Amino acid sequence: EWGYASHNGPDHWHELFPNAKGENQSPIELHTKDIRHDPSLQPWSVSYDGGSAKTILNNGKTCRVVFDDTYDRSMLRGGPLPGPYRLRQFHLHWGSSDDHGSEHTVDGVKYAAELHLVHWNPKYNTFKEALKQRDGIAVIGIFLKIGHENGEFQIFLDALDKIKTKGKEAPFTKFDPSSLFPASRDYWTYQGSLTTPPCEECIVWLLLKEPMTVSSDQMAKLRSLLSSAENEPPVPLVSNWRPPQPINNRVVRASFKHHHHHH
Ligand SMILES: [Zn+2]
Repeated sequence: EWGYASHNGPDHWHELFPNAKGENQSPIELHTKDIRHDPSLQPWSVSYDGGSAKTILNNGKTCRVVFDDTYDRSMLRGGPLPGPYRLRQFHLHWGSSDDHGSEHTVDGVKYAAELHLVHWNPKYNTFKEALKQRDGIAVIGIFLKIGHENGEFQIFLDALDKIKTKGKEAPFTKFDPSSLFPASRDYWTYQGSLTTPPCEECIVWLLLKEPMTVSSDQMAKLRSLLSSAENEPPVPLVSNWRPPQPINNRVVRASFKHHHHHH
């Protein structure tokens, strides 16, 4: 029903998914000039359970790791959130070359990829119901910058051989996503939507200022996945990112100061 191919990509989502036409769509372009510091933004923290990781999969649109969220195992709390959130899954977005691939951009700079750790509020009883709330989902977004190879990330990349084609999935346990977190927890926050259909505007975004580094080699591994089935002819899965959407009247807030634009 949707994808990143020229016939079902971002340019066509609006006529298939009404929400994609909304006023609080994601991603957006971040401009530090217009970002205001909000002392109310408290530090966020995680209580992830490595043993909660269950499956890794390739649905032809991205590669996703699923966690056990039947109860409060891996939690995300603090920050602008109204309560604790359950880690449900994480996936990535990347481009065809290292010069681009991230969905959000900062002051014109684009990254090679973007990691999204998706959580939801248990207060809404069910993940499906959380998608109906403006703050039902909280996503931790991490930028991937080209540089030194990442050892922790390599573990993830090593499992990719199991889900090369669309539809493939494999047991993937023992993995703490927090090991991929950069040293700084400074973040930007705003409210938007899923950057993928149905594009519900139900996400409270937490974008980390400090990017995660990865080597060009490791990025090449991500681009080796297929969006095609084991039968169908090979079709590489690259460019699974959505262009920036109009910010409209939304203001992005920072948990840190950044004195550059003022005094
Ligand atoms: Zn995403």
